[PDB]
Amino acid sequence: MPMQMFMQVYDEIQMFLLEELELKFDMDPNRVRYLRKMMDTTCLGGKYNRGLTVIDVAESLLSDGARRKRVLHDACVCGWMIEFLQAHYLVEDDIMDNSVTRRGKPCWYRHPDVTVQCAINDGLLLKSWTHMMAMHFFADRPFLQDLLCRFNRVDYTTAVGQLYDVTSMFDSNKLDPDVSQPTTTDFAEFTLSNYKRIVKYKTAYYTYLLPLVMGLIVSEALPTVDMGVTEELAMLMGEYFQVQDDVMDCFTPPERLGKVGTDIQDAKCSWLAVTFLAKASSAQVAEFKANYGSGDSEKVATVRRLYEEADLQGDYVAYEAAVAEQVKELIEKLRLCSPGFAASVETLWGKTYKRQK
Amino acid sequence: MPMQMFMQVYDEIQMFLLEELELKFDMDPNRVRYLRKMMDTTCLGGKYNRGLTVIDVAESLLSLDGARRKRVLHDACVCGWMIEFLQAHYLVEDDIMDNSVTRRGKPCWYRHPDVTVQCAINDGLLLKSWTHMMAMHFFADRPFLQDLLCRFNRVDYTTAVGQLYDVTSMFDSNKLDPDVSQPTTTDFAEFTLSNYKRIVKYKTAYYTYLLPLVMGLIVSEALPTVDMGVTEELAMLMGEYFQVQDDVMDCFTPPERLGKVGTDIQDAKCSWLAVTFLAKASSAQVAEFKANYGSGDSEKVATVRRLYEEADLQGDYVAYEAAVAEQVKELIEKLRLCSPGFAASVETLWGKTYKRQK
Ligand SMILES: O=P(O)(O)C(O)(C[n+]1cccc(F)c1)P(=O)(O)O
Ligand SMILES: O=P(O)(O)C(O)(C[n+]1cccc(F)c1)P(=O)(O)O
Ligand SMILES: CC(C)CCOP(=O)(O)OP(=O)(O)O
Ligand SMILES: CC(C)CCOP(=O)(O)OP(=O)(O)O
Ligand SMILES: [Mg+2]
Ligand SMILES: [Mg+2]
Ligand SMILES: [Mg+2]
Ligand SMILES: [Mg+2]
Ligand SMILES: [Mg+2]
Ligand SMILES: [Mg+2]
Repeated sequence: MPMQMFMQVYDEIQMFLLEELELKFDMDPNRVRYLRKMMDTTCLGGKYNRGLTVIDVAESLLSDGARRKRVLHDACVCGWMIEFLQAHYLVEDDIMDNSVTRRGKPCWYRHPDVTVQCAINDGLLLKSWTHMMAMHFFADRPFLQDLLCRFNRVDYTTAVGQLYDVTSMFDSNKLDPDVSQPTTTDFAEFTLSNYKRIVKYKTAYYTYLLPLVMGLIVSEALPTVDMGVTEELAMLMGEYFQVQDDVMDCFTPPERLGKVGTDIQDAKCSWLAVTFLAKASSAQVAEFKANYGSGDSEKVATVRRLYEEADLQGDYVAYEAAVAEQVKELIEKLRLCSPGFAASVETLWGKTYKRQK
Repeated sequence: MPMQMFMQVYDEIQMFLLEELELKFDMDPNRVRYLRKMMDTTCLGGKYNRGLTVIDVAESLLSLDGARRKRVLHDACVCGWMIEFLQAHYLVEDDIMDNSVTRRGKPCWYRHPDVTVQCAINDGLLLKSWTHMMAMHFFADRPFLQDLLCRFNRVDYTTAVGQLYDVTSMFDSNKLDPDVSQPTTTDFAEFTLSNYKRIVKYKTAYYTYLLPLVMGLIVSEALPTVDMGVTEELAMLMGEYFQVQDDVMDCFTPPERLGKVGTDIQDAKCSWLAVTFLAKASSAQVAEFKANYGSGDSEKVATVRRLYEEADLQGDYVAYEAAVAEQVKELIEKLRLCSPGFAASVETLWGKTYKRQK
């Protein structure tokens, strides 16, 4: 039922925004139709993990009848805030990554009647909607300020991780806006240390810490959990989640994934890249430097081939195990003083551990 | 003084942001050097009208204590950059959307040598985040904080809305449908003055004229002291005028002065010139228009320039400028009545606008 009560609030939100545009920004039906379409296409079709997580946390920590109602509603609004937030970032990211499809559909900036210049702004509109909806729905909620403050923080950190991502293939020593530079040749920066930094900031926060946090804020139970642990967890699961993202972008068929991979082509500092490099021989690495970051598909097949022949699947399974170990412990360590939360966190994990997509 | 105090705060702001990243965002010195450069390039070199307007207003009110003055003036500086940083965010993104080549004497951000088009997009995002980061850090204990952010974001929102009206102004809006592809309008039935006035109102008037005046009133804590109604008419009127000026320069002002190269004609933009010409152009002229508008072809572009001359647009301009200079004068006097200090600051801003050179 949460999925349907969530979609229910979506209509509620879409109605407000769209009608507000027609009534106070004197927008035309044509463009109202466009934004409705834009909204549904960029915000729907995902796994809704972030949004559904918020609702779960809220529900779980429920401890009147009108309250439960209000709370669950507030959760739905927050969920869409995060959902609208990822929407804003996927739009821009696909433009930044030159991706082809998203959620079994052409990337927004790829749709025929959508131009790149407009997609960039359509993305901007998404980010404003996160505020417009929070303000309108939480105008009276005392937790409004704190909520937005945290939201912008996470948003800001994600934009920082993105910077790390989109520049990992450039020797930072030479990184000078005034002087042009080619993709790194030595890859001397493709380290797990550097990899851990990208992932932590570009994904962990908004994908894991934020949904959890927003649930505690709307349930007004924030001060009841061991944040220090809760974050450790979020940082951990987030890293994992992103490592999966990387692996699928290389080995999970789009028909299944919903998106065509671009890392190898984009010369990204992925999990596969840093792991391979750290364990590969000079011969293997020379070949890598000869086929990585190339659109040419037979070269991508070379890279893909190289990874398989270095047993990355072994490293992966090993990593995934070490993670499951710590996650298990931290959740218990958390369950002690926060049974309900620990439970929702454990749930969020179920949606994570060995996901297919 | 104004500029020196403004620049003073800038370095202070650049110091907080860049250091927070270093210490709390696990950032390296290389990427900190970059962001500092990105900040100085995207936020500096402009005319600083929006920013300095906050300060001017703030001061004009100072006298409605030596410590207050020091705080009100500082808060005005912070809000001043919030707008400059927001202006910077939209300029980076717009230069991409408009495929422009130069900005403030240098190449557009996304056209800098070590700045890739996709990174520039994100750098733009960083620009907008900073506005929030600086406000939250300097105004944490200010009671006006919420109201302040609320107003800022709505204006941020409206601008993005104006951007939508501008970026799709050359497309048959009835065909607007993500699924189906479509070409540039060929009949131009939408290049109307009403449509032009809407684009400008939202994409510019608010963040270039209303916001600066409001932020100043807020940090002055004089917001309720002025006729908001009149204040809005002024902003909307001055805002539209400022944009019309922007469009005219886009086509006739030399890049050398303007600081940027024009792209409206080649971008098939619904500019003030296009709508005015179309409104007074004879069939013969309109047809030659449709055949030379919307192409990078240097020769075609030179034709549109000539066509505008032929229609005596400068004549249309002088008139518009006059009618606007008219009402602006009146409205300021309505203000002066209940708000002399604010009306004065408004006049200053109008001084920075009227017959601007760039
Ligand atoms: O699966 P993708 O490619 O959409 C990705 O995970 C999206 N994404 C992830 C994190 C932050 C972001 F702004 C965007 P990537 O980082 O581009 O690989
Ligand atoms: O001189 P330009 O071309 O940079 C412009 O005035 C910028 N600009 C103006 C208003 C809003 C905006 F986001 C961006 P234009 O509208 O693209 O002509
Ligand atoms: C953060 C990240 C890996 C981006 C993709 O996130 P996701 O796979 O959860 O996104 P959706 O399920 O919303 O499309
Ligand atoms: C017309 C417009 C809002 C964009 C250019 O604004 P502006 O000329 O005030 O910008 P700068 O002086 O900041 O470069
Ligand atoms: Mg990415
Ligand atoms: Mg991507
Ligand atoms: Mg990916
Ligand atoms: Mg432009
Ligand atoms: Mg534009
Ligand atoms: Mg212009």
